[PDB]
Amino acid sequence: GTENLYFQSMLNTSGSGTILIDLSPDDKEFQSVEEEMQSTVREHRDGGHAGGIFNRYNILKIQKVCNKKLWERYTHRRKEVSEENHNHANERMLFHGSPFVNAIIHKGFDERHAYIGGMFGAGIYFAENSSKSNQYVYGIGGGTGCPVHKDRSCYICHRQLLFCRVTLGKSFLQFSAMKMAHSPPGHHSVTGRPSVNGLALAEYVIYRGEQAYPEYLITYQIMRPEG
Ligand SMILES: CS(=O)(=O)c1ccc(-c2nnc(/C=C/c3nnc(-c4ccc(C#N)cc4)o3)n2-c2ccccc2Cl)nc1
Ligand SMILES: NC(=O)c1cccnc1
Ligand SMILES: [Zn+2]
Repeated sequence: GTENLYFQSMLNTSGSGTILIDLSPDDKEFQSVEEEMQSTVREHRDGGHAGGIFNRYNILKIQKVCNKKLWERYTHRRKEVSEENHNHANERMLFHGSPFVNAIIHKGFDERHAYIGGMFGAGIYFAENSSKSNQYVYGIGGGTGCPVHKDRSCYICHRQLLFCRVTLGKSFLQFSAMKMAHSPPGHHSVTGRPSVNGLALAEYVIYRGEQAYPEYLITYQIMRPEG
């Protein structure tokens, strides 16, 4: 596509203030995000042990997260990374899943709530594939599942993902485990690459919460296959 759907300028809400904007399914912005959500689903190695067993989702809502402070903090970081990387910010849309969605869209991503015991250390993790971020909606490795039924493969409870503007800058390409506290020298993010005897699907790690904007809030639920 050659239309500017994902990377439009944000305008002053008022603001306090996180305001959600309801996108109608007839809008091409809704449809693009929906299709990106649906088409990037892969068959996982766990057998769906973490994210659940599915092929597609039931997209219920796609809202656009509008926050003045979070925006004028992302742009400042983006401009900074750009200047340190030959005017190339390396911005792209990536999925994100965590139990902290409500906090992320009100306060922004927060590195100080990282993990350090992750594959690439104390960073905030993003994915090309929507079904990968889905494995982290109810916590690391799926956690105990949905709060109501304790089911990691629940088709009843509604879930939320984030489709985010991510500034990658000069990304450090890694195959093996490399537990970082910050982005490696000269770089601004880490890219986990697919490889045999390693990762099956890619992943992208930043170490500054200001380096990502939670543009799209997706309310969905995984769908039972037939059968
Ligand atoms: C299993 S793994 O691949 O290594 C892996 C590791 C880490 C992540 C990963 N990537 N991003 C996050 C969380 C980001 C975040 N931003 N703000 C918050 C927050 C805000 C307020 C409060 C309060 N009160 C708590 C948190 O969180 N996480 C994460 C961190 C700890 C626990 C679970 C997860 Cl998903 N994703 C995957
Ligand atoms: N929490 C996530 O969305 C995520 C994305 C990629 C890898 N690990 C976790
Ligand atoms: Zn449930």
